[PDB]
Amino acid sequence: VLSEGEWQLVLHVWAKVEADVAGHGQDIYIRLFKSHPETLEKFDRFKHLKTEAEMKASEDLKKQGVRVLTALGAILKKKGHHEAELKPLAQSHATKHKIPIKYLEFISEAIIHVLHSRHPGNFGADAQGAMNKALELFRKDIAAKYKELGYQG
Ligand code: HEM
Repeated sequence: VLSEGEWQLVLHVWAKVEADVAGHGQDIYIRLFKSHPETLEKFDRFKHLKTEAEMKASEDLKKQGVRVLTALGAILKKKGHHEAELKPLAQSHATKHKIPIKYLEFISEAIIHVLHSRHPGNFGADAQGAMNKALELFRKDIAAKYKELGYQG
């Protein structure tokens, strides 16, 4: 469980993401796909993209990263009281998309990397620790839901 102060460090960097969620989503996907190329294979609509240039030029990938980061932002704004938001996300990710916990760890690492590069004003050591705690909570709670749903993760 995160303290209020830790949540405020999470929300204060998220406020900067929200100046341009689409651009942050593009940087996070490009980071994820370059660092862990196997993750791109889970996206039927995007697995043909061959280069960072193609990923940046994809209007559909840009829209997807706005949907993904906005869903994450809604979770983080609940400050751990995210049961309702996790239910549909867990169900789709366990049963339709089949996204292992290790891949949620990879996207968490990409989110952290991008915030570290873009936002040193709001993403010093303490703020990064708070964001990691929040992402670790998310992944713990998703993994519990996965198990209830029948998926190993
Ligand atoms: C912070 C973690 C993540 C969040 C908040 C998130 C959120 C979302 C949301 C809101 C959608 C659309 C609704 C739905 O189908 O549930 C979606 C779709 C999808 N997500 Fe996730 N996602 C996350 C991580 C991942 C990761 C790591 C992968 C794969 C490695 C993944 C694969 C997919 C796929 C394949 C779809 C369908 C994409 C399409 O329509 O073309 N997601 N995600």
